[PDB]
Amino acid sequence: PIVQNLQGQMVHQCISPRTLNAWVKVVEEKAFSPEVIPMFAALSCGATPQDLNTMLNTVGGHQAAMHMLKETINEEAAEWDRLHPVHAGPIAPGQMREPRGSDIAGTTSTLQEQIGWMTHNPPIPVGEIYKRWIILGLNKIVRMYSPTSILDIRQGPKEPFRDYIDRFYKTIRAEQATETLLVQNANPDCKTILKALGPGATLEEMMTACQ
Amino acid sequence: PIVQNLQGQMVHQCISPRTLNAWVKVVEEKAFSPEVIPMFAALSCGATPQDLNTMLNTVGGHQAAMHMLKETINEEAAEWDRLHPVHAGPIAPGQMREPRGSDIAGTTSTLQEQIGWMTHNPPIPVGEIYKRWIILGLNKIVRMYSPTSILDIRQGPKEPFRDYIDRFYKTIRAEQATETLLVQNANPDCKTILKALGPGATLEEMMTACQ
Amino acid sequence: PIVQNLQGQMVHQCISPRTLNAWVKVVEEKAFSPEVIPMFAALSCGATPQDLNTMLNTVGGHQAAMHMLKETINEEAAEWDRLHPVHAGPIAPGQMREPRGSDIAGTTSTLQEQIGWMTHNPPIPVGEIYKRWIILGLNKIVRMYSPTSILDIRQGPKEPFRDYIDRFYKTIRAEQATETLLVQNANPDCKTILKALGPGATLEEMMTACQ
Amino acid sequence: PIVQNLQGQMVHQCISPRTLNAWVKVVEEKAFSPEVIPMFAALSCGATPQDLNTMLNTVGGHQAAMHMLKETINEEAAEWDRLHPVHAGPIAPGQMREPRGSDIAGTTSTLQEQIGWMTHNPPIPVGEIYKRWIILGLNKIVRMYSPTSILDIRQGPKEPFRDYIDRFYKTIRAEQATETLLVQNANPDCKTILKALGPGATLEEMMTACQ
Amino acid sequence: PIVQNLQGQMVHQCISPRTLNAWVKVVEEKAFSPEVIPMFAALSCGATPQDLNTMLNTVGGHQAAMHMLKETINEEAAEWDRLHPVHAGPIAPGQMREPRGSDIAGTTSTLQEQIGWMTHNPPIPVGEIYKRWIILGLNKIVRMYSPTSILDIRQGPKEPFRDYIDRFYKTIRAEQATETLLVQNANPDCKTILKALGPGATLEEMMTACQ
Amino acid sequence: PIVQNLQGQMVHQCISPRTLNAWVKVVEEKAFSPEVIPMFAALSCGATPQDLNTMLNTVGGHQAAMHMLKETINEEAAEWDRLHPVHAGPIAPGQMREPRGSDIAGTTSTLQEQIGWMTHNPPIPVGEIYKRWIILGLNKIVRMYSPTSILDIRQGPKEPFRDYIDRFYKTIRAEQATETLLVQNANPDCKTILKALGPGATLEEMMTACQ
Repeated sequence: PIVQNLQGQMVHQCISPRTLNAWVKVVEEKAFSPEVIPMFAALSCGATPQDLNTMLNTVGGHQAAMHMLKETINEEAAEWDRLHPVHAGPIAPGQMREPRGSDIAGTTSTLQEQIGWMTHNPPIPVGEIYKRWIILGLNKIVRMYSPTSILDIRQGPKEPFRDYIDRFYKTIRAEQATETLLVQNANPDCKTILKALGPGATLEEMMTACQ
Repeated sequence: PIVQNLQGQMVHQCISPRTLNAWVKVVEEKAFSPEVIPMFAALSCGATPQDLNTMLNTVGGHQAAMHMLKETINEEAAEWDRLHPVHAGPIAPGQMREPRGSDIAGTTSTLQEQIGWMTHNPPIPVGEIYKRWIILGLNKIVRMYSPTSILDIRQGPKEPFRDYIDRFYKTIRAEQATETLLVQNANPDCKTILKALGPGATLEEMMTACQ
Repeated sequence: PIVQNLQGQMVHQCISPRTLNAWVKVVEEKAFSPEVIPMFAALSCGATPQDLNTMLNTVGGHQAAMHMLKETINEEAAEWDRLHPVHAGPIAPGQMREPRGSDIAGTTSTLQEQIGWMTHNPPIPVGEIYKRWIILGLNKIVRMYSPTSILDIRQGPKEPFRDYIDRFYKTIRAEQATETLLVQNANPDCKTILKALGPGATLEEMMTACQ
Repeated sequence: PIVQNLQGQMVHQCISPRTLNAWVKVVEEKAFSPEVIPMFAALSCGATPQDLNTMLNTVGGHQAAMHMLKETINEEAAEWDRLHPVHAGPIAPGQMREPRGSDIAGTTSTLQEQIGWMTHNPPIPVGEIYKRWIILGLNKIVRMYSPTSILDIRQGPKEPFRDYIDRFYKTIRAEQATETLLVQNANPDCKTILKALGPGATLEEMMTACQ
Repeated sequence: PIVQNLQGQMVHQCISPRTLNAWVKVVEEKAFSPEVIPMFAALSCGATPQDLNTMLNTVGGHQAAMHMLKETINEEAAEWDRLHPVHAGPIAPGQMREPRGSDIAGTTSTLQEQIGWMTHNPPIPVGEIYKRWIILGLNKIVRMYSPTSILDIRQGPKEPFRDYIDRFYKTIRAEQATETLLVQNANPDCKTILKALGPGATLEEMMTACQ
Repeated sequence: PIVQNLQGQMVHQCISPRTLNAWVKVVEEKAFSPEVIPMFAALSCGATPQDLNTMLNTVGGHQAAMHMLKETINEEAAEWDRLHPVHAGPIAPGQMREPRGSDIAGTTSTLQEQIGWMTHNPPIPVGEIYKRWIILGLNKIVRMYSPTSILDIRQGPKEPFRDYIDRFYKTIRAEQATETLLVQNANPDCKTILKALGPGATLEEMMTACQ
């Protein structure tokens, strides 16, 4: 990544073994549960496009998903090239060239070029741009791998209200990577109590009532 | 977070894999036991609002609680906007804008803006303000998930006094996120001894007597 | 805590996840065995009162003990206020105020104030003062939770001398958070041998003889 | 490796125990699955040829593969010597000599020489050149140890489509260290559905249809 | 400990959680096997007397040994006071006092005083002096806890020579915290072979012969 | 070890707990498999002779081997003294003395002297010289503890070729701390195939053929 040193200047630092291992392990343990995306964003803080590719490429499983991600990336890269065309021909000697989509995605750009863009004044934040494309792709994957419709999250006859609401908001989070449906999907006993509370009741108030 | 470098100046640093993992694991292991809140406060030392959202969003379980937390945050954010209205219109070129509630909560503000506010002179400590709102919300959750009333913590016939008092003060801590009720809830044998000690007896003295 | 940077100046640093976890784990694994106190002192090197409260508050179990500790702290804080009264009224604009007992204990003081006192010239070492009060309290807890009187540590007929002396000095350490009683509590066979050695014999010499 | 210090200058740093252990463990856990190569590239960021040899030589198993790797390295080294012949005879006193293939591979060059080349202006990036040769060799090994032809990846009668596509793209990755064959190798039920979708369908769309 | 910072100056640093845990764990895992002493010396690199006491005091078991160690320390401290008497009376205002035995052992000296002595010019290396006393004491403990005389290390009829020699030199190391006795204690078959080799044979040569 | 600080100057640093533990664990897990030597070399990067002795002395097992190592070291030290005799008598006040063999091996030299030699201009690299002697000794130990002759590595009737070649090159590595013998030791079926390939066939080509 690119970080500020002790002196106060933006320099490249090697991606740490701790960062590499943390990402690989989150994917192994959590697959594409929604919370994997904020972990990715945090572990890739200050990442160059090279670092972002490293993180994605170190994943061994889920290769269908990783192929789907590459498709989203290529779509975003094509849209970048449409909005920001780069003049062809020979570059001015010793001057910074403009990044194409594939340069932002780290496939046709060198690390030195990536560092040049990211530390320029004004900076072309190719790492942040690429990360946005990756997260767009990861959001689609999270939605794809969401196992259950929110319509099928219903409280069991003996299921505690707290456990039901946890499943409900867990599913909501996965499905769109509400209080009315929550009441509708509650069990008969709890539903009667929730209907008595009236409109505008907070989740906190609903929990206390069915507890 | 924002930290002082070796030279002695406030700069942004990436949230560490160690910090990220520590928070995720405390929540997995302890849920919303009261001691999770001081751990949160310590792990989020110097946090920007972005860092605070990262920590909250990396939590995979307890999504009902996380939804309740967002409600508390929005309430605090609305109260901020009532007390500190921001003038609408175009901002002065190259000048620092005033933070709204949603800027403090990191939903409508960029990292650069957050850094600007937190390192300004005088600083607008948006991280500390947001953390206060989050902890208010976490305290409510701790109280909500407290399993037992202090009224139902009573010493068993064969339960050692030390074990009973541990349950008692554990419950007290959870319920409000005393010595009289402690005596009242003690078993017959211990109660007789504690009544003999008289008023103004310390917990230390009570323990020695029923030991 | 407060540490010296690379340049050579006292600055605040965030308490580390490693430090937080180490303390929590020692308490989980060792409870209030005597060796927990030197570990606490070492893990809290350079701690501010805020850091010390963090460490104490992150402990989830042993809440009776933690309540007893707060009592000892309040007693020490009251004694501080008796010896060092602070003049009431409005403070001089932009000047350092004098710490009361509750400021030293971190309940009525801010981190900024704590840093100000600890890095002042001359420094008011509020962290070291508070740590002394905490350790006084922890020593009482260690003595309280000591399971056995030294009078009841006696060598078994078949117990190796080395194992007996380990229990003996372990108990001595817990009870007051000697050679004569050691001999008196030895088994008949070993006692006869130890009596033959005469007075002024070192522990080393006693071990060799009953080995 | 060679890194930029706090002051902003390229200096040698010892390879870390964390890096050494991470590499050894990835090889133990993953053998030569394709994702081992990006992990190698990331763990060897800024590596000198000495560091690269250390990483390769610390591997205890897979010695057939390691011998095959040495062969690829020697081939690349010979091609380097053909393209870049070095003038024989005595070197100019106190001057930098030109690297031969075996110098780039770290077998006939000292660490000091490697540092000299890598930090020269312009730099001769012997670490990056060597790493390219190593990765060429590792790619061959990955292909060699690929257990299955893509022709033999076929969807089972009861195998979920998601599981089949994961095996498919996993095998594709190993074999060349597509959508048509994916459809051809699908089971009868899924194949009928995929044929109905028509040409130009994305993987995402195919998954939704057979889900 | 006292370390050199980045700028190049001797300053105090807090003992690390990693160091504290490493020492505690070595003692738990290895007790007083001979190799524990070089680990102690290495983990206490640059230690102040306070750090050395921390390390010793964090040990929970082996309290007989720890009491024996204190005796050795007090003996060394008394010998220091005999060789280096300190003038009594009031110290010169703002001047460095001379360390007594108990100051070197960290019982009557403050950290500030210890730092003053260790960073003085010329330095009074109180940490190194104390560590020498501690290691003298640890050596005695290692010898004390050595379970077997070298006279009782004899090769079994079916014991491989390599296994026998490992036990032999392991015991030698513990007992004094040779080739002739090694041959004498070998089994009949190996002994005959070793006698044929003649005098001046290396251990390497003896191993090859009985292998 | 001796490292370059942030400012860019050679200074002593304490050996890390991570380094100490890594070495101890590699020896426990791998004994004297050949790959232990490059791990030793890497873990001892920049080591002083004191550090090298620490690493060797922290090993608890394999004391026969450690005694054999000391013999190799003493032989190398004697050869050093023969090639580089040091003038006897009193040293020039405040001047650097010349290292003898035992000074290079860290038995008669202080850390300060070792640092002086290693950071001198020109430097006397006593750490690198000693490490060379240690590795010479470790190579002998690796060869000694090699369990099998390469003559006894033969492919089983049902053993996959890949597994056989792994054993073969593993043994080759241990025995000398080839393609013809590989073919000769292959099983009848594979041998026939390998004989058909003809001379000059690479290992890669042989693997493909018997796969």
